Amino acid sequence: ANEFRCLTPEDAAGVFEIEREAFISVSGNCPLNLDEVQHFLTLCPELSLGWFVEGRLVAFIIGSLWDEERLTQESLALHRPRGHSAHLHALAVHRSFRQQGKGSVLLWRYLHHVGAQPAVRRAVLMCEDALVPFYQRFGFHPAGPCAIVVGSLTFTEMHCSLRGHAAL
Repeated sequence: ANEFRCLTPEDAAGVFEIEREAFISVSGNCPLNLDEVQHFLTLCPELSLGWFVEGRLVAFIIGSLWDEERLTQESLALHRPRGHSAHLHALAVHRSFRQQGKGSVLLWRYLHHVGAQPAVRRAVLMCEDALVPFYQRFGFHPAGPCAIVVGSLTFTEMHCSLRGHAAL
């Protein structure tokens, strides 16, 4: 099979009860799902999207809504219901399906999925300088400052308008 649907607490639980799965095309910044994201599948499963092959979860993205122009340390673990931005918290490519383009395919679909919601006017995320060029492939642009620090690392804040005048 091959399905793309939102995640459930069950799914999350299924991910935690096994070994370990890859981060999006980056070493060092290995996958951190350590509950900082699990609660999102309770507060807002609509902002998650998993890729299932014959039922098996091969990749997923977990997000939440942000209601401010810029990201803050607290935003990274918050969900503001009446918010207009899809804050990406984790992009994972499971069972090592690395280098198969699955990360981009999922992301392309995720932005389209969340962009379909009338209130979600844009996607927002934090990322290591190394991954900046990557996120730019999907419409993201470096917003600027945003002094968020996961660990000790200084991340670049990325924004992606989901609303655009289609002409070509």
